[PDB]
Amino acid sequence: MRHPIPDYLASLVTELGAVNPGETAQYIPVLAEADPDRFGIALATPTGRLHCAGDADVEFTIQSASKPFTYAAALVDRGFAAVDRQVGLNPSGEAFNELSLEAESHRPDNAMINAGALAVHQLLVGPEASRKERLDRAVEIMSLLAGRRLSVDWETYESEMAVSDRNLSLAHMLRSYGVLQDSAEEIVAGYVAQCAVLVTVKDLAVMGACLATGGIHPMTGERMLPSIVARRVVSVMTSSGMYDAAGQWLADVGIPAKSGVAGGVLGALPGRVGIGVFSPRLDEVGNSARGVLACRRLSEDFRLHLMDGDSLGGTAVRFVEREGDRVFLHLQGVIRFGGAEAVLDALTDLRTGIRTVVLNLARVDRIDDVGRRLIAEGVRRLQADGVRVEVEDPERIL
Amino acid sequence: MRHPIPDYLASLVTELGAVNPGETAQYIPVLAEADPDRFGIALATPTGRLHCAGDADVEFTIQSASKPFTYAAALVDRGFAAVDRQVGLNPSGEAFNELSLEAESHRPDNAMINAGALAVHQLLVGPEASRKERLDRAVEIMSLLAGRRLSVDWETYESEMAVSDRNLSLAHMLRSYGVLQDSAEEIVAGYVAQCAVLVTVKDLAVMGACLATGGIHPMTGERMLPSIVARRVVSVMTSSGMYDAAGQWLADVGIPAKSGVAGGVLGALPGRVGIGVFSPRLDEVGNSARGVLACRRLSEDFRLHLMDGDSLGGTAVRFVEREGDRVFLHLQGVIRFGGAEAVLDALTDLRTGIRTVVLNLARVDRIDDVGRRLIAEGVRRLQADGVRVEVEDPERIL
Repeated sequence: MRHPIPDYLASLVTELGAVNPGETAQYIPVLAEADPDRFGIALATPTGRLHCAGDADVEFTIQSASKPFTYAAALVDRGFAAVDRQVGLNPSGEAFNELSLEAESHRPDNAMINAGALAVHQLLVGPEASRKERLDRAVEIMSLLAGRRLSVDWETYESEMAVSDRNLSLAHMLRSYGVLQDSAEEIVAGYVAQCAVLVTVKDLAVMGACLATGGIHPMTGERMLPSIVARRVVSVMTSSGMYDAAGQWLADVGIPAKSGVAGGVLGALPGRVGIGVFSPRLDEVGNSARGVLACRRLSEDFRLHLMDGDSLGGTAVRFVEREGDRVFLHLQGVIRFGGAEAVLDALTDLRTGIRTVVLNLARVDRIDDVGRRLIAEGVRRLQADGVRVEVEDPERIL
Repeated sequence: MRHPIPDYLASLVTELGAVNPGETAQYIPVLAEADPDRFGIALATPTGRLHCAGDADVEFTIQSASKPFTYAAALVDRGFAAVDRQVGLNPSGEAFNELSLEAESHRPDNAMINAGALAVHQLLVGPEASRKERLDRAVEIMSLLAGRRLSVDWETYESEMAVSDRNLSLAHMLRSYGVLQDSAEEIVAGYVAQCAVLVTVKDLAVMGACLATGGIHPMTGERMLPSIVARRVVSVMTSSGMYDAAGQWLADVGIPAKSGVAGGVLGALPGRVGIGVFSPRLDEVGNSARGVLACRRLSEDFRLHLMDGDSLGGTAVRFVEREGDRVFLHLQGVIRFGGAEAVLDALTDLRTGIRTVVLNLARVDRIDDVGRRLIAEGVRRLQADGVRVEVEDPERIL
């Protein structure tokens, strides 16, 4: 049979694509004259599947959707303390208010607004890095997560640099407050090239899935980012991604996201899927009209909402077998707190206060520090009850 | 053996309880003179387990922590449209700004601030309900989720009604804008009694778990609230619960929560656990000092963070058995989009474009509309490939 999801997506493309409201970004010709009759969607699963429909392979500048990735890179290269001194965590609109820098913090509100993205770019490789190093670091982080060397679209870069007064204003104000060290023109040039990196709806979905898994690339299984960093990026995408309309967006859609003025929308739902949507025309507030619409649909039709709990739980225990004098305990899935707690419940549910317990981890896909420590503790306690515990773990995961 | 979690909690009580910073709510004697040397924690699992430590059974007025429950009740009794006309979804501080009502919305920002809670109380049973009916509706919803008839502490009620000018101010302003219909004194009296409902750290954890499961009581498995309503309540708890400090709180703790001035903190992490914490002394912004501290700890030590994905995923497929001419497909766990998509992948991964497929749902605990529809579609498609599909479902769940 054929997989039904890509067909569901194809339907959305036809339904939502029946109309094309809004306008393309007018501030530059390349974006203004862009062909508006394009619309693609792509969903990437944590296990490596990729479902799409429409123009999911058409390249377009990523723009503001580049902010979470450069932020992740900055956190990795400088540490939380160094980045947090220059970039806050308070959600806010794009409209700039100097009073935000006058606060004892002396830092732009968050990493999703232009002022915050400039401060982030300045932090990219280190205090002594060159303009070139920081820019390639932006491209590298975005390429590593997409799974392919990405390129900058210089035509857009140049068109944008010709009308970059607002960003130069933000960078100059930041320098006066000490948030930037290098020149305003330098940091703005890096941020604008960064926004000119070309990507497809599919790149965004893959990229979003890396974030959704805690930093594990779905296609290779390799760890691209420490999980505490992905956790932070997705948190800020949630509280600030859709600006001051983040409250209504969190309630109505529940999918951490960020949109770009070229029509792209990035989505990352932790543990479930990465989303990528493309559609040039923007609504009254600058987000892709249909891109935003498509997200609300995926959320409603499939219940892909942050507040919709989906967890392993007690299924972490494949089955308990009381053969005779010994108990066989088979585990499975991605064991984190939820599963571990359930496995601990199973052990406690045995009267050992049975002469041998065997822990089978063959069906387990992985386990985090929380799960290892918790299960390791349950073993110590079992043994202390004078019970023999043998952990049959093929691929040493414990 | 003994379960390790309640012991971990006991340690936190001893560690965090080594100090007792802040002050109790000074606005009234009953809260001001309350014994500050009390501290309890309780975690409720989706499966019905309840781990606690310290003073988790000491009663205290729920206060502001009552807002998400009355909001859930209002949504159930009036429908989303009627409630949304009077209560917004924009996060904001407790400080009141009339300009928020002057907006074309003419409604307080959200249901977690006093102005929003008053508008919610007014909606409780219906347009013609009596003061008594609405108040008992507040107590009923809170009791149904706690699992026991809860009582109002009239000593607190009276102490609070003697100094209720601020709330009377908010209610009177709301009436001028048409958000309230009944008298200011009436709605304020209901809201204040509502805040005087007595609860324990354990009631909050249980109550929070009902929200965390989509409205399923963990102790009975019965559905107390439609899932779309729980989804909404937890969404607003996330974006507005911890006021304008919700951005830092979402990033640093990642647990949807709401605190009360009596020292209580309510937590509800979708799909994983309900939290209840109690500790009288408040920090500079009105939240339980140690209560807030305890939450940050549970989040860091156990990774109980909203942005930390934990899902069934491919584990939804217990195992695929190709006997000979027929394939046996066994499913398990809570099948929602994530699992269903994985089951669809399994079906597609069969070359049917094998003469019979058998779907075993014995190990499945439940399945939502999204999972049923998706799996039902995979069956239709399999059959269309000229394949025989027999669904062995004991407890008719499909």
